[PDB]
Amino acid sequence: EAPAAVVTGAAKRIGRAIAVKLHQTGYRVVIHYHNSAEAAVSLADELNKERSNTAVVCQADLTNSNVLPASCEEIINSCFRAFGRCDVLVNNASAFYPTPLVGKTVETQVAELIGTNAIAPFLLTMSFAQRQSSNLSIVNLCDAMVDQPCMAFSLYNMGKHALVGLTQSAALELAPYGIRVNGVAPGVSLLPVAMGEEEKDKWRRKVPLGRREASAEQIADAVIFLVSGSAQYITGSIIKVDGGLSLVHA
Amino acid sequence: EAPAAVVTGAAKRIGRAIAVKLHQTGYRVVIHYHNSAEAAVSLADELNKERSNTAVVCQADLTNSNVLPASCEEIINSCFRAFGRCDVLVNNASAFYPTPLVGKTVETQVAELIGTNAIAPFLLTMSFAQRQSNLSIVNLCDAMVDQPCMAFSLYNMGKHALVGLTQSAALELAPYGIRVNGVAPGVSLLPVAMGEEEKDKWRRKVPLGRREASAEQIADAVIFLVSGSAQYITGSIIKVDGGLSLVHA
Amino acid sequence: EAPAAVVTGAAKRIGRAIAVKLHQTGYRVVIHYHNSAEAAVSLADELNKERSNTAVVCQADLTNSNVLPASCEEIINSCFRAFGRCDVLVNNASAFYPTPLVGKTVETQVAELIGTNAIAPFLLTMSFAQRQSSNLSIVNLCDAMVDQPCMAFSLYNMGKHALVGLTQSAALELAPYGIRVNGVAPGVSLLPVAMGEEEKDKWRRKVPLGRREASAEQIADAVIFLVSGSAQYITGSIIKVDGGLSLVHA
Amino acid sequence: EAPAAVVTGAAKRIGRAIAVKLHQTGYRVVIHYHNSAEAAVSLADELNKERSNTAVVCQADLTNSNVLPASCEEIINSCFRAFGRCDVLVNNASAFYPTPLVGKTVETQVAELIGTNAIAPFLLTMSFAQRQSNLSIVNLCDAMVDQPCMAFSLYNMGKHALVGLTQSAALELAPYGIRVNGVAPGVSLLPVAMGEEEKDKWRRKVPLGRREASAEQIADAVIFLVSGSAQYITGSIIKVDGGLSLVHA
Ligand SMILES: NC(=O)c1ccc[n+]([C@@H]2O[C@H](COP(=O)([O-])OP(=O)(O)OC[C@H]3O[C@@H](n4cnc5c(N)ncnc54)[C@H](OP(=O)(O)O)[C@@H]3O)[C@@H](O)[C@H]2O)c1
Ligand SMILES: NC(=O)c1ccc[n+]([C@@H]2O[C@H](COP(=O)([O-])OP(=O)(O)OC[C@H]3O[C@@H](n4cnc5c(N)ncnc54)[C@H](OP(=O)(O)O)[C@@H]3O)[C@@H](O)[C@H]2O)c1
Ligand SMILES: NC(=O)c1ccc[n+]([C@@H]2O[C@H](COP(=O)([O-])OP(=O)(O)OC[C@H]3O[C@@H](n4cnc5c(N)ncnc54)[C@H](OP(=O)(O)O)[C@@H]3O)[C@@H](O)[C@H]2O)c1
Ligand SMILES: NC(=O)c1ccc[n+]([C@@H]2O[C@H](COP(=O)([O-])OP(=O)(O)OC[C@H]3O[C@@H](n4cnc5c(N)ncnc54)[C@H](OP(=O)(O)O)[C@@H]3O)[C@@H](O)[C@H]2O)c1
Ligand SMILES: *C(=O)c1cccc(-c2[nH]c3nc(N)nc(N4CCCC4)c3c2C#N)c1
Ligand SMILES: *C(=O)c1cccc(-c2[nH]c3nc(N)nc(N4CCCC4)c3c2C#N)c1
Ligand SMILES: *C(=O)c1cccc(-c2[nH]c3nc(N)nc(N4CCCC4)c3c2C#N)c1
Ligand SMILES: *C(=O)c1cccc(-c2[nH]c3nc(N)nc(N4CCCC4)c3c2C#N)c1
Repeated sequence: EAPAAVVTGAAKRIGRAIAVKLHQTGYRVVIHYHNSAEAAVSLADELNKERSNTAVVCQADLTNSNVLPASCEEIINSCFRAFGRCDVLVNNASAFYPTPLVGKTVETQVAELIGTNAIAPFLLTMSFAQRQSSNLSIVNLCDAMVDQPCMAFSLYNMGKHALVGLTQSAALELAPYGIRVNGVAPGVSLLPVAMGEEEKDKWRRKVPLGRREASAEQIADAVIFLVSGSAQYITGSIIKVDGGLSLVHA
Repeated sequence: EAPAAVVTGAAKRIGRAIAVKLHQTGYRVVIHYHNSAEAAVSLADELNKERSNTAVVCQADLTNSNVLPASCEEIINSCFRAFGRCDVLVNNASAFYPTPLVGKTVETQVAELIGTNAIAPFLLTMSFAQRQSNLSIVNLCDAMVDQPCMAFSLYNMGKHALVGLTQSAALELAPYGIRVNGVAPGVSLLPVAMGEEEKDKWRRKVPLGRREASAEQIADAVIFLVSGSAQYITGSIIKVDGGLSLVHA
Repeated sequence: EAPAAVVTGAAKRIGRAIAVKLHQTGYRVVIHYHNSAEAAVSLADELNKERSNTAVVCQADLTNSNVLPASCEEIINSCFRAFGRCDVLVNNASAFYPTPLVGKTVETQVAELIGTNAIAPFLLTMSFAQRQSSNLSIVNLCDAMVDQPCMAFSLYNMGKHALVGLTQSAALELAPYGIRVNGVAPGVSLLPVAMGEEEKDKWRRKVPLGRREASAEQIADAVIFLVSGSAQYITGSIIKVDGGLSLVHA
Repeated sequence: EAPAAVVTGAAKRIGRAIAVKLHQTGYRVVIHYHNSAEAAVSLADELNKERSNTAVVCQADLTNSNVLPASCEEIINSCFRAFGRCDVLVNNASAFYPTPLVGKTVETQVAELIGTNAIAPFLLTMSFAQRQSNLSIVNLCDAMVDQPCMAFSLYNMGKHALVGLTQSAALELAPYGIRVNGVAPGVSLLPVAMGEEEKDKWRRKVPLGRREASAEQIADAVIFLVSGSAQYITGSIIKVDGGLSLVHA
C-alpha cells in the first residue's frame, strides 16, 4: 500500500513541487489549498492521470480563529478518508506581507500571519499525532533569514520563529511515538514572474552560490530527503537550502 | 522630569522586582496586572509612599482576542495619562502551563499562551512606537527555548516568536532611537508550593551555585539594558541562567 | 567518468561507513588513516575487489605542526595522483579526549585536538580549492552537542566550534568556484566496548528517538545526501543527525 | 584591598578603554601588550598618577607555540606578583587580517590567528583557574561570526572557538564560582587611519545611529559582566553591535 502525505498550500509554487516530488516518489497526496482552486484541481488531475486515485484536493482557510482546530483536524481527516492513512505532513502554507510597527486590520494581520505560519502547523501536528514498518514524519517550511529579517515583516518573522520552536518541541515530544519532525529553511526561492526584473536581480546578486534563487525542485529535494528512510535518525533538524544567502553580511 | 516605564505582569515575582528596581533608579512606573489586584495595589502604595505620584496600576487580560489591540493601546495610554511620557516598556506578563500534543479548549490555550508571550508584546510595541532621550523595550524571554520543557509546545512557540519580535523590532525601530532587547532567565523563584524533589531536581542542575535566580538578579539585567550603559545594544538577549542552558541531558 | 572523494579517518567506524557508501554510489576513494593501518589496507582491498583500482590509502598524522600544511597537500595530491580529480572532501578524523581546566603536555593536547578537528580541515580545504554538471563539495563532521558540551572537553569543543566557523567561511568564499561546504553533526553514535557502561547507558537513555545511538550508516546517509545532486543549492548548512538528543534539557 | 584585573592587548583601542574603566571602577590592572610598548607604559604611568601602585605592564606574544602555555601562566603570575590576587581576566588581544583559501607562511597565519583568538584565551583561563570574591572572565567575541568577512576564515574560526571556550569554561568553572562570559562587538572604533569611504561603508549599515561603537561602549558591557549586577550570568555573550548582525545582505 502506498503511503500518503498532506501538503499545505500545495496548488502552486514550492508546495506544488513538493507534492509532485512526493507523488513521483510513490506517495498519494492531499493537495490542500485556500484560494487557488483551479490550480489545485488541475494539479490533482495531472497526478491522477499518472496513477489512478492517488491525489485529492482539500480546501481550508488556515487563518487563526476559534474554528481553526476543527479545520486542521479535517485536513488530517481528509487524508485518512481518501487513503486510509497519513504518513507525512508538510506545513508549507504561509501568508506573507509587511506589517509595519509604525487595508487589513491588525487583528486580521495577526490571525493570518501567526495562524498560517505557526498555529495551524501546531494544530495540524496535534491532529496528525492524535489520529495515529511505518516512517511517520512532519516537515515544516521555515525561513533561512529568520535572524536577519526583512524590514517591517515582524509578524511574519514571529510566525516563522514560532515554527522553529514548534519543530523542536514537537520533535522532542513525538519522538516516543516514532514521529520525526524537521524543517526546511529556504532563502530566496522562485521569485514571482510578476515582480520587477530589476528587483529580482537585486536579490539574485546577493546569493553566493550561482547568484540565483532556488528552484522549487531544489526545496522539494530537501523535503524528500527528510521524509526518506535515509533520515530515520534525523529529528529536530532544520536544513537551510539558501545558496549561502544567510552567510552574507550587510 | 522623571522618565516613565510600563511593566506588564508586575504585581508579583520577577515583574514586581523589575518595577521596584526601575522605581529605585528614578522611574515612574505603570504596574500592569491581570488577576493580582491586591498585590498590584499594595505595590503602588509602597512605591508612592517612597515618592508620591510615581506609581499607578492598570488592569488588562493579555489573551489574544479581537479586543487585544485596544487593551494594549490603553496600557500605553495609561502611562501617558499619568506621567505625560513613556520611555520604557518591559514585556514580562506570561501564561505558562503544559499543552500536550496528544480543561481549557485548545483555542483558549492558543489565545492565552501566544497572546501573552508574543502578540501582546507586538501590540504593545506598536502602540509604544506609534506614540514616539533613552527609549527602550525589554522582553522577558527564556534561556531554555532550544531545549524546551516536554509538552510545553505553545509556551515555547510563544517564546520563540518573542525573540523574533525582539530582532524585528530592534531592526525597524532603530531609526527612532528605540532599542529593543531581551532578558532570558533559566529557573528563577521556584514557587514554595511546587514539589521539593521537583525543585531540587532543577536547582541541582544549575552549574553556578546549584540554585535558582532571585527576581532581583533578573531585574539587574533589565536595568542594565534600559540604562545609559547599554546605548549601543539593540537586538541582544542576555541569558541570566547560572549556566543551566549549557548543561546536556 | 567516475568522481573521486577523500575521506579522513576512514579506516574504522563512521569514516569507514562514509567511504563505503561513497564507493557504492560510484566514487573512487582515498582512505586516509593515522594508526589503523591494518583496517585501512583491508578496506581498500575489499573496495578494489569490488571495482578495480577505485581505492587508495594515504597515512598522515593530522596533529597541528609546521609540516601539517604539506601533509594535507599530499593527501589531496594523492587523490589527483590516483584518480586525476578530487570532487569531494570529507573531514571526519578527530581526536577526542578530556582536557580539564584544573600524561600528554597541554601543548600536545592543543596540537592534537585543534589540529585534527579544525586546522587540518582548513588546510585540506585550501589544498582542495587550490587544485580546482560538475558537483564539488566538502562535508565536515561537526558535533550536535557543541552548545551543551561534555564536562572537561574544552579543547575538543573549541575545535568543533572552529569547524562550524570554517564551514560557514569556506561556503561563503568557495561558492563562486562552485564548491559547496556543509556539515553533519552527530549526537551519539557507535559507542565502543571500551567506554564505561554507566556512561553509555546515560547517553543512550536520553536519546528521544528510540533511546539508542546512531549507526555509522545513519551518519553516512546524511553525508551522501549533502554530496548528491539533490543538495545542489545547499551550502553553509549543518544537518544534525542526533535522534533529538540536543533538544533534551538537563 | 582593591581587586585586580588582567587585560590582554590593553595598550590601545578597546583593551585600553576596558583597562581604564576597570581602573575607574576601583580595579588594579595588568596592561598586557605585545608590540605597543610605548603606549602601554604611557598608560600605566597615567593610571599610577591617578592612584599609585595600581597598574603594571606585562609583555607577551600570544602566537601559538609550545611555550604559549608558559607565557600565559606568566601573565597571570604577573598579576599575583604585582597585586597578590587576580579577580578578572579579560581576553581582548586578537590578530586580525585576511587568510584567503585560494609574506606570512600559512603556518604562521594559523599560529597567530588561532593562538591569539582562542588558544591563548584557553591557556590564560587554565592558569587563572589554577592560581585561585567576584571572579570572572570576559572574552571579546564577534557579533558577525555567523555572517563573516570574506577571506577571514582563520580569524572567524578563532572567534567561533572562543565562543566554545566561553561555554565549556562557564560549565566547568561554575563549581569554583568563576563566571565566564563574552562581549561581542559589531563594528567599533574603526581605525582613524583606514580609508574614509571604507569606514562610511560599514557605518552606513548600522541601524542604530549609522555609526560604529565607541571603545567606551564596548567597555560598559565588560564592566557590567564583571560587576555585582551580573552574579548569576555565566556562559552568556552580550552583542554590542547597534543591530548590525540583524541586517540582511
Ligand atoms: N519564496 C521564498 O522565497 C521563501 C523564502 C523563505 C521561506 N519560504 C517559505 O517556503 C514556503 C513556500 O513558499 P512559497 O513562496 O511557495 O509560498 P507562497 O506562494 O507565499 O504561499 C504558498 C501557499 O500558501 C497558502 N496560503 C496563504 N494564506 C493562506 C491561508 N490564509 N490559509 C491557507 N493557505 C494559505 C496559499 O494558498 P492558495 O494560493 O491556495 O490561496 C499559497 O499558495 C512558505 O512557508 C514560505 O514562508 C519561502
Ligand atoms: N520563573 C522562571 O523560572 C522563568 C524561566 C524562564 C522565563 N521566564 C519568564 O520571565 C518572566 C517572568 O517570570 P515569572 O515566573 O515571574 O512569571 P509568572 O509569575 O508566571 O507570570 C507573570 C505574570 O504574568 C501575568 N499574566 C499571566 N497571564 C496573563 C494574562 N492572560 N493576561 C495578562 N497578564 C497575565 C500574571 O499577572 P497576575 O498575577 O496579575 O494575574 C503573572 O503575575 C515571564 O515572561 C516568564 O516566561 C521565567
Ligand atoms: N561518535 C560519536 O558519537 C560522535 C559524536 C559527535 C561527533 N562525532 C564526530 O563524527 C566524526 C566520526 O566519529 P567517530 O566516533 O567515528 O570518530 P573516532 O573514531 O573518534 O575517530 C575517527 C578517526 O580519527 C582519526 N584520528 C584521530 N586522531 C588523529 C590524528 N592525529 N591524525 C589523523 N587522524 C586521526 C583516527 O584514525 P586512526 O584510527 O587511523 O588512527 C580515527 O579512526 C568525528 O569527527 C567525531 O568528532 C562523533
Ligand atoms: N574593532 C572592531 O570593530 C571589533 C569587531 C569585532 C570584534 N572585536 C574584538 O574586540 C577585541 C578588541 O578589538 P580591537 O579592534 O581593539 O583590537 P585590535 O586593535 O585588532 O587588537 C588589540 C590588541 O591585540 C594585540 N595582539 C595582536 N596580536 C598579538 C599577538 N600575536 N600576541 C599578543 N597580542 C597581540 C595587539 O597588541 P599590541 O598593539 O601591543 O601589539 C593589539 O593592540 C578583539 O578581540 C576583537 O577581535 C573588535
Ligand atoms: C524576509 O525575511 C524574507 C527573505 C527572503 C524570502 C522571504 C519570503 N518568505 C516568503 N514566504 C511566503 N509564504 N511567500 C513568499 N513569496 C515571495 C513572493 C510571493 C511569495 C516569501 C518570501 C520571499 N521573497 C522573506
Ligand atoms: C521549559 O521550557 C522551562 C524551563 C525553565 C523555566 C521555565 C519557565 N517559564 C516560566 N514562564 C512563566 N510565565 N512562569 C514561570 N513560573 C514557574 C513558577 C510559576 C511561574 C516559568 C518557568 C519555570 N520554572 C520553563
Ligand atoms: C561532548 O561534548 C560530546 C557529546 C556527545 C558525543 C561526543 C563525541 N564526540 C566524539 N568525537 C570523536 N572523534 N570520537 C568520539 N568517540 C566516542 C567513542 C570513541 C570515539 C566522540 C564522542 C562520543 N561519545 C561528545
Ligand atoms: C568580519 O567578520 C568582521 C566584521 C566586523 C568587525 C570585525 C573586526 N574584528 C576585528 N578584530 C580585531 N582583533 N581587530 C579589528 N580591527 C583592527 C583594525 C581595525 C579593525 C577587527 C574588526 C573590524 N573592523 C570583523
